[PDB]
Amino acid sequence: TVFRQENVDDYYDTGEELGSGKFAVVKKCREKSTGLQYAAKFIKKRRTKSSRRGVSREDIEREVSILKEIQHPNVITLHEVYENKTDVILILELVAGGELFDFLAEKESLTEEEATEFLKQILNGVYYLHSLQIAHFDLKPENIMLLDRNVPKPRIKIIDFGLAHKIDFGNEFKNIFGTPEFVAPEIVNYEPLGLEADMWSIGVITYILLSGASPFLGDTKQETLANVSAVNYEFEDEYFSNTSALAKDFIRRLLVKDPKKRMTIQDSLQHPWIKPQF
Repeated sequence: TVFRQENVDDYYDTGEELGSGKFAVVKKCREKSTGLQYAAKFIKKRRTKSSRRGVSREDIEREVSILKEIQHPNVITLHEVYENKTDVILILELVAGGELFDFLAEKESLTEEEATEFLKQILNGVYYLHSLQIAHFDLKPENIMLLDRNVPKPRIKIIDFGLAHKIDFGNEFKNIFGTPEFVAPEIVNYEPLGLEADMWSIGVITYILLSGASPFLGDTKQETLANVSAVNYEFEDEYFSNTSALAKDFIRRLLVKDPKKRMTIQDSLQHPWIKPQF
């Protein structure tokens, strides 16, 4: 698929830097014709077929097609796509309240109500994605953004579809590996992956929301991954003593090694706590 090859600077003005990783940088921007503001994600292209630097065209096209399919209040919205020799530039919905990661760092520990208020929005967004057989594969606090961080109950959107895949055969067996603290045992063990991997990541995020602590984190990436594969976590009394037993039940049913026995997204919405790298 070919994207718009006009110079993005003829149509947008860029400003503050919003985010960035290994091969992408995100800048706030404003569309000249409308005055509307967006987030421009500049993704570095591969320079040669066999290179390891940059993102492959196949990977870029897959993220773009996924983004084009989705429209839901709890997921980011793609506006348009440009490209040049060096980058593909995705013009995305601007989510200006920052990462849930930074919100959690800056603020005092969360109440169980504040935690579920964020969690319910994540579950609604993942329910939408899983309904379309889209596995995100990289759910974590850095990939959840707030619309406005100063309201008591901030609204959120899931972002960064760079590892997302359509799962039309129940599972995918590709080069797919996210951030060690959040990946499921099947990712760690290089086994076929499905929607279940997202549900594990949800359990990890829930544990962090309630406690401020990461359940599998070790002193090195290998220790984290070893802990994930062995399901080596526990609910520390110091962190969980006033957390309800039903909250712990929820996490327990997600942090399950066998993907077949793990709660699905529909199970998670019916659960009594909720129901109304080298």
